[PDB]
Amino acid sequence: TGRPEWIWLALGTALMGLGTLYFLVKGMGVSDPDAKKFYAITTLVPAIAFTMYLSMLLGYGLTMVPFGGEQNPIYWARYADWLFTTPLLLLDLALLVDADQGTILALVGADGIMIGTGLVGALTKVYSYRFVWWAISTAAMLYILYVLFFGFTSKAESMRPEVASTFKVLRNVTVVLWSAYPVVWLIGSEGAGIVPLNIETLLFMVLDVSAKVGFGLILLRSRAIFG
Amino acid sequence: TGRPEWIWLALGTALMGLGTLYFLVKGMGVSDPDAKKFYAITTLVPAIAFTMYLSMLLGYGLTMVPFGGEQNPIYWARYADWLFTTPLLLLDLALLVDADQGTILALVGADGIMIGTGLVGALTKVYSYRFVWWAISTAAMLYILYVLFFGFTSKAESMRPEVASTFKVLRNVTVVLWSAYPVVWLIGSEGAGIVPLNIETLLFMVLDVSAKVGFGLILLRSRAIFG
Amino acid sequence: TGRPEWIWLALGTALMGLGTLYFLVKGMGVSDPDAKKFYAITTLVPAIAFTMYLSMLLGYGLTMVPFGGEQNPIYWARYADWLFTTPLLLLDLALLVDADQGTILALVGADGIMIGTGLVGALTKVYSYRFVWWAISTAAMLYILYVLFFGFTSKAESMRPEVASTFKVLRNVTVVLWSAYPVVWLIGSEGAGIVPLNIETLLFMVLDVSAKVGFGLILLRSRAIFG
Ligand SMILES: CC(C)CCC[C@@H](C)CCC[C@@H](C)CCC[C@@H](C)CCOC[C@@H](CO[C@@H]1O[C@H](CO)[C@@H](O)[C@H](O)[C@H]1O[C@H]1O[C@H](CO[C@@H]2O[C@H](CO)[C@H](O)[C@H](O)[C@H]2O)[C@@H](O)[C@H](O)[C@@H]1O)OCC[C@H](C)CCC[C@H](C)CCC[C@H](C)CCCC(C)C
Ligand SMILES: CC(C)CCC[C@@H](C)CCC[C@@H](C)CCC[C@@H](C)CCOC[C@@H](CO[C@@H]1O[C@H](CO)[C@@H](O)[C@H](O)[C@H]1O[C@H]1O[C@H](CO[C@@H]2O[C@H](CO)[C@H](O)[C@H](O)[C@H]2O)[C@@H](O)[C@H](O)[C@@H]1O)OCC[C@H](C)CCC[C@H](C)CCC[C@H](C)CCCC(C)C
Ligand SMILES: CC(C)CCC[C@@H](C)CCC[C@@H](C)CCC[C@@H](C)CCOC[C@@H](CO[C@@H]1O[C@H](CO)[C@@H](O)[C@H](O)[C@H]1O[C@H]1O[C@H](CO[C@@H]2O[C@H](CO)[C@H](O)[C@H](O)[C@H]2O)[C@@H](O)[C@H](O)[C@@H]1O)OCC[C@H](C)CCC[C@H](C)CCC[C@H](C)CCCC(C)C
Ligand SMILES: CC(C)CCC[C@@H](C)CCC[C@@H](C)CCC[C@@H](C)CCOC[C@@H](COP(=O)([O-])OC[C@H](O)COP(=O)([O-])O)OCC[C@H](C)CCC[C@H](C)CCC[C@H](C)CCCC(C)C
Ligand SMILES: CC(C)CCC[C@@H](C)CCC[C@@H](C)CCC[C@@H](C)CCOC[C@@H](COP(=O)([O-])OC[C@H](O)COP(=O)([O-])O)OCC[C@H](C)CCC[C@H](C)CCC[C@H](C)CCCC(C)C
Ligand SMILES: *C\C=C(C)/C=C/C=C(C)/C=C/C1=C(C)CCCC1(C)C
Ligand SMILES: *C\C=C(C)/C=C/C=C(C)/C=C/C1=C(C)CCCC1(C)C
Ligand SMILES: *C\C=C(C)/C=C/C=C(C)/C=C/C1=C(C)CCCC1(C)C
Repeated sequence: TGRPEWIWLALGTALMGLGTLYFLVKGMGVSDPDAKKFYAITTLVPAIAFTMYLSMLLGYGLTMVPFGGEQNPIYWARYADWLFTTPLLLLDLALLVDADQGTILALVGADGIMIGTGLVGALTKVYSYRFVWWAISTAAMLYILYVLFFGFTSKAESMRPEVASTFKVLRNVTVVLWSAYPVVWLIGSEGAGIVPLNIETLLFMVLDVSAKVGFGLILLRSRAIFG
Repeated sequence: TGRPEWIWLALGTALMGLGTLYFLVKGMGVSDPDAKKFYAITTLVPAIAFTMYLSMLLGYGLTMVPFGGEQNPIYWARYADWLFTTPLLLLDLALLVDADQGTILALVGADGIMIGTGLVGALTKVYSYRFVWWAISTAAMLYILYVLFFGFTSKAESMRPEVASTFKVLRNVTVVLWSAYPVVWLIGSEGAGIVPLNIETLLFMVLDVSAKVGFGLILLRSRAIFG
Repeated sequence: TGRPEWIWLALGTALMGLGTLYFLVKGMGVSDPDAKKFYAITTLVPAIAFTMYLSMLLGYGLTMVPFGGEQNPIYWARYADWLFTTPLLLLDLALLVDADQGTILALVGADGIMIGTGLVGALTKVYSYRFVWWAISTAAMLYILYVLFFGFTSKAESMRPEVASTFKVLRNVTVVLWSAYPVVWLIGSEGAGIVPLNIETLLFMVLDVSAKVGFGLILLRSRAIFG
């Protein structure tokens, strides 16, 4: 239920919160117009994650969903967080590699579908169907990781070595991180109950902090963001 | 009620789904930077339509609304679909004719109002009021079709003949299609019950497929999208 | 409750409505590409405010929220209105002063957080918590007003005198207006009950009309919008 995992929600709230604080301070004296955007996109991610986590901790981001034949606690705020967060992360990778507009809109359009479809599946009352959505959602993710891995990498090979290499790191980091979500979702209480909500929450917590603080850290402390 | 029309929802789900598949494959080997955006915008439309239709078919996109003095099944997913879909269609017409930013924001701003206001009217419990919203919504649509017909046409006359002519086709096609919605809505169960939900669903189904697959077809198979 | 203040909702609906009408007509014969965007952004604000107010008047934008130990009428449509409105107002100030993209995304990202967080607090059932959100929301606002006052002003000093001065006016006007919201919210039925809903509604009404009609008036009637 929504009680014993409060500690993961509390610890995550704190980390995202501190995560925002640091980026804000770190980006204080940046004049480079390029880096400026990077700081904006990257700082906005943990900030949002902060408010969504706090809402899960205080209770607002938790709802109840019946399926299988029981009342299941679903943290919808997770999706609300991701819905705005993932596009930004994507935007970072794109600026860095200088992606085309068509491809950005495609990636972003695909991303909303991944989360929207994911949320839908989390709120679907027919236990069976929940897995269709998971499927459609995961497909969208693969499309995104495909374009990021091959599409972007190829695009980064024309950038100066600092960029090509920083991106590479971020590339591997996102590919590994992003794919853990559909797996965590699948084994957690939202899907095939194989791991308790308490663990599910902890797993997503580590994943969210890594994706919104780690990623930012790796990027914002690189020279790559300077034009 | 929400049962006998399942077949229109199923057939539509299939068409949008196939609609996405084809565009994805067709845009596979496109290198032209212009066409690329076109494929992105146009492919994203049926994809979204796919997920929204599937949700109506599985039951998620259906809700119940009391008014007149009864429980009325309202497919809110239709609006959710249109909310993201219409801006994109508009974006296509704009890129094609090279519209100004002010006019795009205006058209898009007007579009959200058309759908938002339409949805509101679909969820309004006071039977009487439902028609005010329909009115406000239809006004917004007219504003859009006005700008598209005169504003854009004039803008397309400066483009190469392929563009001016392709646009023209799309222009007539959207003007005719878009205006059928406020009429279908008005005579269907969501408004003045003159046609059963079963027909209403079928009518919107034909309209959605034409607007998201036909339009894409006409455009994506034209030379117009190449810079 | 949601009845005696209907007059403020009615009067506001009317003003926003007339507000849109005037801007539409005033921007009819504008050819300047710069001014065009300004008219678009500025006209779209009262239009949205119109639909949201009308929804509060008709009843749709009102909901009930228990907290403190009672049923409290909460006009969520206020937040829905602001959510789309404030970014636009911000966009106006930015175009006028020629702000960077990083700073716009930052301001807009901060703005959504201010409203999103504000709405959350308005729907939070735990009376106590409602004030945390108010706090987080108000912080975001200060961040925005900070950047607008110092950041933008500095940016406007490089524009021609008409712009620098018009902006200045708008600058003082928004700083004074925006900060009245968190105060009105705090003393109204949504926070520390010190003023009845009837007054709260009237206060926000004056504030919304000033922000969406006054601001537009001051700006749209200035030469500043011409490139
Ligand atoms: C700028 C754009 C153009 C912005 C877009 C903003 C918006 C559309 C995004 C929201 C995202 C959506 C996708 C997620 C929503 C999920 C939704 C399906 C689930 C609904 O719940 C959330 C919603 C409703 O709350 C409710 O208010 C109603 C009206 O008063 C009530 O009727 C509902 O019942 C109420 O729901 C709550 O309470 C339920 C409680 O039940 C109780 O539980 C207790 C437990 O102890 C006990 O059991 C009681 O007995 C029992 O009754 C609970 O179960 C429900 O779950 C729920 O809590 O809330 C509003 C969501 C808010 C808008 C999201 C915050 C968003 C953040 C702050 C925005 C920052 C983003 C900016 C925009 C990005 C900037 C950068 C860009 C450039 C990318
Ligand atoms: C990127 C942006 C910044 C993105 C914006 C995303 C978001 C804000 C868009 C959503 C759009 C809005 C406008 C439409 C919402 C309509 C809303 C008013 C209606 C609410 O329903 C939908 C919502 C809630 O579902 C629910 O979960 C709650 C929490 O757990 C519950 O409390 C609710 O009750 C529950 O509602 C469901 O179940 C009801 C069931 O009742 C039962 O019915 C059965 C029938 O047999 C039987 O009778 C039972 O007895 C009875 O109890 C049902 O009646 C309700 O209708 C409902 O099903 O769901 C969330 C919506 C989801 C977010 C929309 C999918 C969006 C897609 C995938 C996004 C793709 C878009 C991208 C963003 C675009 C990219 C391109 C751009 C560049 C343009
Ligand atoms: C383009 C983008 C990518 C666009 C984004 C659009 C979208 C996501 C934005 C919405 C914004 C969100 C943030 C606000 C939502 C607040 C939400 C938490 C609160 C929920 O209520 C609103 C929602 C649901 O209505 C409902 O339908 C459900 C399904 O059928 C029902 O299950 C719900 O119960 C029902 O809720 C209503 O009714 C309740 C009634 O109870 C009754 O009250 C009477 C009183 O006499 C009596 O007591 C009865 O006994 C009692 O039962 C009531 O209490 C509830 O409050 C509610 O009324 O409605 C949908 C919202 C709609 C989408 C917002 C309008 C938006 C406008 C028109 C859009 C214009 C914006 C464009 C996009 C901007 C363009 C420019 C850009 C460039 C910046
Ligand atoms: C519990 C808490 C931990 C959680 C926090 C609560 C949180 C929810 C509320 C905060 C809002 C937050 C969400 C918003 C974050 C936005 C973030 C994305 C911003 C990234 O930042 C990008 C830039 C925006 O661009 P700029 O103004 O154009 O830069 C000017 C530069 O000098 C170039 O000038 P040139 O062009 O002429 O050459 O920030 C502008 C740079 C400015 C010069 C510096 C601004 C000063 C700041 C006000 C101070 C930094 C903040 C401090 C850590 C204090 C924290 C208080 C906070 C809560 C307001
Ligand atoms: C039930 C089903 C029917 C429904 C489908 C399920 C669906 C919900 C999930 C899929 C996600 C979908 C919503 C997302 C669609 C996005 C769409 C808008 C994309 C449009 O496409 C635009 C471009 C993006 O731009 P680019 O990468 O920059 O192009 C590189 C070019 O070579 C130029 O290089 P240069 O600049 O150096 O000169 O697609 C990039 C071009 C790439 C080179 C080609 C990419 C290969 C693709 C992975 C293969 C195409 C897909 C296949 C049909 C397989 C379908 C599987 C799908 C489910 C993932
Ligand atoms: C906080 C930041 C990130 C990087 C969040 C990423 C989230 C995902 C990649 C989620 C993926 C999902 C899939 C593929 C299918 C089931 C539902 C999920 C939303 C968990
Ligand atoms: C799927 C694509 C398109 C082109 C959808 C278009 C939808 C409309 C033009 C809807 C118009 C409406 C009006 C004008 C008023 C009543 C409600 C509607 C939303 C149906
Ligand atoms: C209609 C236009 C404007 C300018 C609306 C502005 C709204 C705000 C500045 C609201 C601020 C809030 C804060 C800071 C905290 C409590 C909740 C509010 C949303 C009222």
